[PDB]
Amino acid sequence: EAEDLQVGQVELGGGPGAGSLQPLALEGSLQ
Repeated sequence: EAEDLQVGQVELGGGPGAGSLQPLALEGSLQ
């Protein structure tokens, strides 16, 4: 699968349909 390819907490590389909200992403480059 490709969902193990990003899982939205390692690379994701998105925004809305990524790993949830930026602040709510516990990531985003540290906002």
